[PDB]
Amino acid sequence: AFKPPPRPDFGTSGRTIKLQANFFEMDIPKIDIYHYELDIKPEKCPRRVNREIVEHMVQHFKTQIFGDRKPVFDGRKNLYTAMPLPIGRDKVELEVTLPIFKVSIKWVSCVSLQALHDALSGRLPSVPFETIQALDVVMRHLPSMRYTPVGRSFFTASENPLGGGREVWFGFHQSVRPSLWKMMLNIDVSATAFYKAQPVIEFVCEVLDFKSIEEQQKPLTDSQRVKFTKEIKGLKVEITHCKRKYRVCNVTRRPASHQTFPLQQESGQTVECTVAQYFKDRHKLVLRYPHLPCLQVGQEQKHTYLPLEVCNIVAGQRCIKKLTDNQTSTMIRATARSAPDRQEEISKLMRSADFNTDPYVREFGIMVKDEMTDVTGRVLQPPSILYGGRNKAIATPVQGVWDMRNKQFHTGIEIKVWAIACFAPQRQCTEVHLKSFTEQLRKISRDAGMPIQGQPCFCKYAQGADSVEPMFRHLKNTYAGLQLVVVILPGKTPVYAEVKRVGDTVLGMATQCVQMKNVQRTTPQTLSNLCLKINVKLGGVNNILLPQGRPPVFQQPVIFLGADVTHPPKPSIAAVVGSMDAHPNRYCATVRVQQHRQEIIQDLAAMVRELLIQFYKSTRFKPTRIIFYRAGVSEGQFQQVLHHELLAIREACIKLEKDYQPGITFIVVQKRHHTRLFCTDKNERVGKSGNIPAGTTVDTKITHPTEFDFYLCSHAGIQGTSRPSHYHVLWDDNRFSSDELQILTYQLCHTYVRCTRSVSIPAPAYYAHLVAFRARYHLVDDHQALAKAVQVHQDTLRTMYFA
RNA sequence: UUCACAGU
RNA sequence: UCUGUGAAA
Repeated sequence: AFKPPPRPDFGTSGRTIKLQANFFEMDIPKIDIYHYELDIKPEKCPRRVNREIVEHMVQHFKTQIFGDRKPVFDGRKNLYTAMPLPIGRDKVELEVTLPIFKVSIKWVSCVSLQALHDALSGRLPSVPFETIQALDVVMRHLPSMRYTPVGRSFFTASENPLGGGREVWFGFHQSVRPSLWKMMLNIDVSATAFYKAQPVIEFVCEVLDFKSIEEQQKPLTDSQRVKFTKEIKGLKVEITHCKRKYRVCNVTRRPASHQTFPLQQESGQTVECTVAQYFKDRHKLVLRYPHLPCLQVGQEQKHTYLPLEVCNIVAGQRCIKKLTDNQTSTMIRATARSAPDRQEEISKLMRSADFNTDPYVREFGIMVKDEMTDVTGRVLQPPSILYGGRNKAIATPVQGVWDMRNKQFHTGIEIKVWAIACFAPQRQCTEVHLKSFTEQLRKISRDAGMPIQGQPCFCKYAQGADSVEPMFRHLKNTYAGLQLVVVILPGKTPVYAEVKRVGDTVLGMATQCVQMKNVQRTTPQTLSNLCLKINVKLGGVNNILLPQGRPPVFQQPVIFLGADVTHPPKPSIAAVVGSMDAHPNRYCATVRVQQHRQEIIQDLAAMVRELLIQFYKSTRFKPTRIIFYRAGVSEGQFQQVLHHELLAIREACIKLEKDYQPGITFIVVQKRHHTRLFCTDKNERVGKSGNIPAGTTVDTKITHPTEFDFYLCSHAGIQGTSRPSHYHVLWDDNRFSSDELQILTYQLCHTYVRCTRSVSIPAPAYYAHLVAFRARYHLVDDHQALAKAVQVHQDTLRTMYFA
């Protein structure tokens, strides 16, 4: 429970496919970096001014200390140098005057790049983290000051108007990653909304829709002024009549020709003076547009007013405000390019890159290749999908997609008793709408092998979440064992949360919500997917993996776990699900409420205990193996999460029986990264987005130099560029081969019951996500109060309500 | 709240 | 959480 296993071997399954990865080979020396800690006071100033302070500190004491060395800075306390500094362990104290700060700097440690080279080779088993971090600081130093940092991406002005004084800025993500033999620089592109570096007058011309400012010869109306105010308030501006930056707190009601302030004269006496007057006398600036209001800057009652024609919107402030759908449309154009388009963008960026010409990068003897890394991937064979009925039809996924035509559920549920609760206006969702929807739904359901062989025994209109529980209870007594309540919803509303709370937690009634728009106008696809959900919620089995096509791990009892934690931007929600049959199709769910933004699953031992117990209840077997798919953890959390959670799983096992120790395979699933894969050959591109084919597997060249990880793109890219899921094996008692684990994961991506498609992550993980989200919906109304708020009814525990 | 994918 | 695309020829 300490060190992740080494890669057992390399996969050879599937067919080869030529790929390009947005990893760029790095040339890294074997010298020793010197790591110093900086303690600068005052310590609460922003990062970029820290970088300015450090920079001036460096170029000031050149004769004395730093000399020819160009140190890099992470923006906080960490400094790195290629050559040693005239330093000891003792903190040396300096003072730097910025156009005054104390700067304490001491020697921390030597960072060996030789040991890193060893880690890339077969010399060392582990990759030293502070080497990677140091390298990252080296590569990020200059672009942190030259560009505008958003998150860990660097953004800049294009060469892209958005309207409303807003524009698209283009940026790139950059990160140093360890790979086999060589270090890699992962680069991706992105775009976001910024405010233009234009004069405030141009800004009002764009916000108030003026071609020329001469359009408004008269003062602004209250409406105009209010819109402009709510658009510019909070934004920083800079003056052009001296320089100084100000933050706008309000816009004056009065125009500059009438807005007054208490002018403090040389005598010490105050006299009320208009802004226009002051700018005419003091700055000899006759305002060309005195009929416009002023920007109130500074704070509160300091009466600092700036006329519009002397202010510019400062560059580098991203627009977080929601945008117009036109602006959002062009935004979509920019941010979600097709795979070849993104490929070409990255390629262009790196063919015109600044890394090799960066003085700080060259100081540490680093070089970066211009071309993407050529990688050979493997497209895995998709599993066949077995259905039921008399035909027992078998579907073959083509490009990660199949359908239900001429196919019936492996185990369809006969729906005898069901009701309809319409929370939409009757005059808007009429009776004939409900009737037509009903007969069409019955047609589709009968075709799918889930026969709704009768009209609803109940069908009423309603309004108010407060009406949900009294009705549902009424439905629970009036009608002997209904199976389903279909609830029609008029868009986003609290009654959905209430319906799920009442149905799942307090009564144990299966409920299926349908939005109003999908009742008025229905499509066979929508009805079919709806039937997938309904059949699953009633205990049915939509389909199974072809038994003979399963990997040999299924020759012995095995449980598949999925785990996820969702956090508030207010407790965190942990969810763990587990397989309950050998197909594997049906899953049981457990969920806990826990500490605010705690990523470690606190009550994992108990949850796993419950799941194992339920597994034995369902299969009459104890699992010989436990496959644990953990979602949403970063590498920085790997050791902690692995430690506590693997100990928790083993704890559950040993607290169930004395000598019961099944093999545990701990696998982290991550969809949030910047790895992009492209088809080298144009004829391998799939669809209009031109993405790699579903089942594309990569476990070479860009993966970890020693540990057991791989990329799997199991889904078909519909729009933009696909995001291949990454899998990192933190533990493996079962000694999986790469092929078997990759194939297993891929097949598990075909067991997701809400669609006849291969999804991006294995069904366990996805289900865990769904469970956590549902729990979030259960908490809409004390720690243990919240705990029993997410605890489902007894008649729900053995169900797949989260579907 | 038919669903998946993709952006933030 | 929102936003977008997709389930013509």
